[PDB]
Amino acid sequence: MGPVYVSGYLALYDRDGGELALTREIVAAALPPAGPLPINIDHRPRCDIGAVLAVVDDDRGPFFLGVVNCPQLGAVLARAVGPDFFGDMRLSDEERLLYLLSNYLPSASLSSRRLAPGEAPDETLFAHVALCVIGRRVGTIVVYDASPEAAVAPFRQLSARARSELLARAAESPDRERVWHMSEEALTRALLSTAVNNMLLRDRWELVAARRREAGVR
Amino acid sequence: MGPVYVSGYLALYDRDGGELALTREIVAAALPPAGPLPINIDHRPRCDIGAVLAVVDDDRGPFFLGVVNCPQLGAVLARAVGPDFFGDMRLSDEERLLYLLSNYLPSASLSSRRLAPGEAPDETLFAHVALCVIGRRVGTIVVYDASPEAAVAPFRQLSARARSELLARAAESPDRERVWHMSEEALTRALLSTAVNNMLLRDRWELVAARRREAGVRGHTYLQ
Ligand SMILES: [Cl-]
Ligand SMILES: [Cl-]
Ligand SMILES: [Cl-]
Ligand SMILES: [Cl-]
Ligand SMILES: [Cl-]
Ligand SMILES: [Cl-]
Ligand SMILES: [Cl-]
Ligand SMILES: [Mg+2]
Repeated sequence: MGPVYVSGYLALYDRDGGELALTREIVAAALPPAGPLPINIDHRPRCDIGAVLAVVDDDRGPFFLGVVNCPQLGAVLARAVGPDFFGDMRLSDEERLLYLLSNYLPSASLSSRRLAPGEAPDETLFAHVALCVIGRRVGTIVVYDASPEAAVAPFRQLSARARSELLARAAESPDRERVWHMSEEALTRALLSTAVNNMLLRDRWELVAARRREAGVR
Repeated sequence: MGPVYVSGYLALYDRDGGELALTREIVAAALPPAGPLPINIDHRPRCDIGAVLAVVDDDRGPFFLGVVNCPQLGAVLARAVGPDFFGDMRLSDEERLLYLLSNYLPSASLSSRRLAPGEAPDETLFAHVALCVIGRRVGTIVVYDASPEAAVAPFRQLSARARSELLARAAESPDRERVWHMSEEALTRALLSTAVNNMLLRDRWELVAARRREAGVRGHTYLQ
């Protein structure tokens, strides 16, 4: 059961504030990321399920494209759905996973390293990307799909130029063919943590729609 | 880690349409139940965590009291929450569990046997009560507490007769002291399942508040 692709803005210039805001200089200084930038769930360690294949400096913000390739992830989500969730649809295991992910983990969160005094930011700044329900930064929705082309397609304001650099760099990433095997039991726990930690969140589908409208997805 | 009690209306007469409505006649006919009704998580099979100790036909609808006593539930739920989840609060283990359950599974859903054509509703009609996020029926919020009389107290329109009858029958249930073991793994799976199956639900907390008003529990306010 082959890989999944995920993409989206990691931040949108001029939209946040305080601790959250990302600057053009800093973003410019921080690309290309120096090392593999893993992708995990809700910032948990020991919970890597993929990696950023490329990040690009689009006009509106830094934009990324990721691979998530963890066979158990599909097992665990498919096991959880009840028998009538899909009504009379017949879905491939790939399609089901795409839908469940999309709706279970619809946002991303970039974490960065703390800089020491006077220390100019460089390519070591970005640490990883977490999938999560709501990211704190404006417009941090993700799209998941079966190809990198389909994953980026719904981002209407992503420049053509950035999209081209993005896909090209991603096709050359060393991580692109990789697999993350993970214990079913540890995944089930991570994902239950997601639900329990967001169980009290109010108006979640309204905030997701808002994040989509921010990112420029229909 | 002890038992906890759960209670609420399984339906309110005249408050649902079509498929969902339970009439007085159906309830009258279906009580008391032929055998003990298990409590499970969101209708999943192989995940019983308790049992319905008694059901009564209150004026407004059928009302139940149940026990939940699955020892691993507290550990699984507590393992799930982030470490600053409770901020500064000092809570017993039992208080943490009741809070987490109350908010994770705030409703109940009475599941019925599907009848064959020509088959009249009887004492075997009721199959189980599932704990869940929002039940399809109006007014099916539940209350969890450390004792049965406390579990039932917030339902300010439950008749005193029904309330006394409820507690009496529960006091003589054979399930009163049972325990329901599950492996951690099987329980984590079942709880994740509720999350997945309910992830698409819109306005759940507004619908919770509405279910509270419907059932006659003093509605939770947030004015302070
Ligand atoms: Cl890159
Ligand atoms: Cl964030
Ligand atoms: Cl362009
Ligand atoms: Cl919502
Ligand atoms: Cl009974
Ligand atoms: Cl229901
Ligand atoms: Cl809500
Ligand atoms: Mg498609």
